[PDB]
Amino acid sequence: MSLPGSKLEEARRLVNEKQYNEAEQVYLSLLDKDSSQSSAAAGASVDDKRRNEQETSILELGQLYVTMGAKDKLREFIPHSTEYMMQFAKSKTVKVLKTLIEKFEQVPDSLDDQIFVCEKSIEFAKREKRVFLKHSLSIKLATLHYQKKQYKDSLALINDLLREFKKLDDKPSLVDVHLLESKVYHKLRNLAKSKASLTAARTAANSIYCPTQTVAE
Repeated sequence: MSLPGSKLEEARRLVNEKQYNEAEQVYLSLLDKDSSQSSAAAGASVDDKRRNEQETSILELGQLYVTMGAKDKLREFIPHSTEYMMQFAKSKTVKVLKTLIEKFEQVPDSLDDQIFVCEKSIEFAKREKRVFLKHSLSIKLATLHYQKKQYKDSLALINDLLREFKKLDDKPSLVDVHLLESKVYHKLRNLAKSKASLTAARTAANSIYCPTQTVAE
C-alpha cells in the first residue's frame, strides 16, 4: 500500500508540476511493482490476506493509464493491459476491464489501436465468461467500425446484433442498436430505412429507464 501510494503520488505530482517525461519513469516503477505483487513479491507485501493491498493496487494501476494523453507509450501498452487483466481472474475484474475500455476509446490512438485491442478483447469475452459481457463489447465493436468509416463492415456486424436480439428482445441496449442502424443508413443515402429504424428506436424508448445521454443522442 505504502509504496504503490508513493509511486502514484509522486508520478501525479510530476505531471501536475514538471512534465510528463519525469512522471513516466516513475510510471515504469509502479507497473513493475504491481506485476510482481500479483504473483507474490512477498505474498502481497503487507502479508496474510490479499484484501486491500490487491484492491488498491489494481485500482491505481487504472490511474496509471490515460495520464499521458495520446502517446506512444500508451499505444503499445494496451494489447498488454488486457493481458494483465486475464491474469487477475477475480469477480471485479470485468468492471475494471469495462471502465478501462471506455478510457482507451476516449483518448485518441485511432484506427490500428482501436481495432486490435477491441478484437482481442471481444474474442476473450466470447470464450468462458458470459454472453452478457460479449455483446456489450459487440456494441462497442459496431461503433468503432462506423468510426473507421467502413459502412459495409459496420452494416454486417449490426445485422448480427439485430436478428439475434429480436428473439432476445426486451432490453435498453437495443434502443442504441436501432439508433446505430440509422447512422449507417444515413451515409448510404437511403432515407427509406433510415426513417424505418429510427421509428423503432423511439417505440422501444417508451420504456422510462432511458438516461440523459441516450435521449440526447
